[PDB]
Amino acid sequence: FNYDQPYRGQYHFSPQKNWMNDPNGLLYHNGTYHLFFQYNPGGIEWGNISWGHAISEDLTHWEEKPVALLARGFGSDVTEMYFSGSAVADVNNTSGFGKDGKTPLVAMYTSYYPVAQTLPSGQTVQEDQQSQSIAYSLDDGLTWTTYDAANPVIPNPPSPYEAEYQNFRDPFVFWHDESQKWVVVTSIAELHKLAIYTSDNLKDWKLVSEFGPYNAQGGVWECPGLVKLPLDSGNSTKWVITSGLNPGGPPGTVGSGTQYFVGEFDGTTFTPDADTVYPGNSTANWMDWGPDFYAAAGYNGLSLNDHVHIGWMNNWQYGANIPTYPWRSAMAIPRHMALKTIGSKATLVQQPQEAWSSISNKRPIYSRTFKTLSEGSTNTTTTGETFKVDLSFSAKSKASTFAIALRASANFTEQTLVGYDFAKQQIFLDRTHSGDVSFDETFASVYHGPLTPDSTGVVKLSIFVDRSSVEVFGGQGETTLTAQIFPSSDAVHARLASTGGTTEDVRADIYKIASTW
Ligand SMILES: *[C@@H]1O[C@H](CO)[C@@H](O[C@@H]2O[C@H](CO)[C@@H](O[C@@H]3O[C@H](CO[C@H]4O[C@H](CO)[C@@H](O)[C@H](O[C@H]5O[C@H](CO)[C@@H](O)[C@H](O)[C@@H]5O)[C@@H]4O)[C@@H](O)[C@H](O)[C@@H]3O)[C@H](O)[C@H]2NC(C)=O)[C@H](O)[C@H]1NC(C)=O
Ligand SMILES: *[C@@H]1O[C@H](CO)[C@@H](O[C@@H]2O[C@H](CO)[C@@H](O)[C@H](O)[C@H]2NC(C)=O)[C@H](O)[C@H]1NC(C)=O
Ligand SMILES: *[C@@H]1O[C@H](CO)[C@@H](O)[C@H](O)[C@H]1NC(C)=O
Ligand SMILES: *[C@@H]1O[C@H](CO)[C@@H](O)[C@H](O)[C@H]1NC(C)=O
Ligand SMILES: *[C@@H]1O[C@H](CO)[C@@H](O)[C@H](O)[C@H]1NC(C)=O
Repeated sequence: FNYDQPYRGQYHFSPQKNWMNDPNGLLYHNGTYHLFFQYNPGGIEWGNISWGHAISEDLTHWEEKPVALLARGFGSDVTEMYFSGSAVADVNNTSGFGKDGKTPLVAMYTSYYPVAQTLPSGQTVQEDQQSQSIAYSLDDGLTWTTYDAANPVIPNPPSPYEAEYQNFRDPFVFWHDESQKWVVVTSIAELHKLAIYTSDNLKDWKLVSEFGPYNAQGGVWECPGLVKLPLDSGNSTKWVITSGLNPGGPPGTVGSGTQYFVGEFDGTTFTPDADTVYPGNSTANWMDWGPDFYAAAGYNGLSLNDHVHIGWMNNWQYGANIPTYPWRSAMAIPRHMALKTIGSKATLVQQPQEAWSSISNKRPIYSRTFKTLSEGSTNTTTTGETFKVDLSFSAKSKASTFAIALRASANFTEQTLVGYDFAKQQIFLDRTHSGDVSFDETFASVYHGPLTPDSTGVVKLSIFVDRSSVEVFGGQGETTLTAQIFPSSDAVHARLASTGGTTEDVRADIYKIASTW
């Protein structure tokens, strides 16, 4: 397939054609990273929701595969859609789906039923019901069989939330080694609370606890996850819940976004640390301070120091309207997950997880150092559309702001600015003049996230630009900002900008990135 379209991320996953949303079924198994995703096999907007499927060996070079779970009744009246969920390798055959020595992969997902019906299990479902169901694969995730005999395995929200039958979704299931049980986290979306169940067999589930609401509550809760992450460089660990909400994303944004909670998990209950939850319903721990990072899900099948989340690089506010063709939506750079103690508190730090040496050389295409970068702009350099920029500079700078102008037209009237506000100690990403901003009133905006300098007073930014995206990793990765952009074909220039004064101890390096397709 030819992936050379305007706006087509060359190192971000997108389907060849049609609509994609949430990542699903993230599983590393037998040297393969599976990427399933909410997918419309019949169109460029949301609908006919199925699990699409791609694979890679390195989170970088994706190969799209046949649809894994195809909306039941696709091509006519749809009777069941395959909403979001997760996947595991049932290596001990606890589910009994194994056959001829081959052990099964098992997906757990929300069945969405557009019509009232009686299912092959004998269960009866209401119009627009959401329930949790399972499927299995005996060919390493290539084809799938739905558990028609018993689905759904969790028909109803727990008492007293039976009225929430239409909003009960996004099961994240995993093996909990310590309690020797399967654990699943689901979202009672409208009530901003998660319900946790355990099982010995992936089929029979027992309600064990509920979590929330805490912190951000300005939208429905979706895509819960729970994982144990290393803290700093010793032996200590913490458990982390990631969950999205739509709308009510990070400050300065309108629409969806991803928050997190740091705490402990005993196999049944997640206890948030006292300092991870804040009075009220607004203040939160943001996984990403930008507008385009949602439905972030974690990989099953990875060890303590190797955890990876994948997020959807779009926003529900305007996601239907981005000017992409023949596909719509991409996933963000996969995110390595860990904790570091920053300012006396356990803080999520992400690292851009792709096989960068396979597509990007360590010889920079552009390299400069300035003991004192003059006020104003440097001369133009050409970057093309796909590149990484590393910047470092002194927090002691005299300037108001230091920034790079990215994906800019020759005269820089079109450009995306990524920079640092010295007084406020904030990264900013200004996409107000980034290109096509015509499709939503809230798109042409400036975004901000907190970033303190390191111990030596050095501020570091690592910036990834692809055909329709900028991702900023600040510091050690404690602050990320993810934003789509839609620049014109000539928008391949860059320069540095020191506003209000000079910038001290500047290092800028730009590295070309090649296509993964
Ligand atoms: C969910 O997916 C379905 C696909 O299964 C999407 O529906 C399709 O939408 C596209 C537009 O993107 C339509 O494409 C048009 O097709 C025109 C010709 O249509 C006739 O010929 C088709 C091939 O034989 C045939 O399938 C189609 O039948 C459909 O419409 C009939 C009404 O006339 C109806 O009686 C049938 O039941 C059936 O629904 C027609 O006879 C062509 O002239 C256009 O150029 C254009 O390509 C498809 O026809 C749609 N396919 C179907 C099966 O309906 C749907 O949009 C998706 N939903 C969402 C929300 O995205
Ligand atoms: C599959 O079965 C194996 C063996 O019964 C389980 O591995 C055990 O895990 C416990 C706790 O982590 C260890 O103390 C044991 O040493 C392990 N057993 C052996 C012999 O290796 C495993 O937890 C089961 N589940 C999955 C999904 O792998
Ligand atoms: C958040 O709190 C405000 C009061 O500060 C209240 O008006 C609003 O209803 C709350 N939001 C939710 C979802 O409870
Ligand atoms: C930028 O560099 C070009 C090519 O080296 C040069 O012609 C120009 O004078 C430089 N500065 C200006 C004025 O933009
Ligand atoms: C900048 O260049 C573009 C053409 O690429 C043009 O449309 C625009 O008017 C120019 N802006 C100014 C103020 O020169």
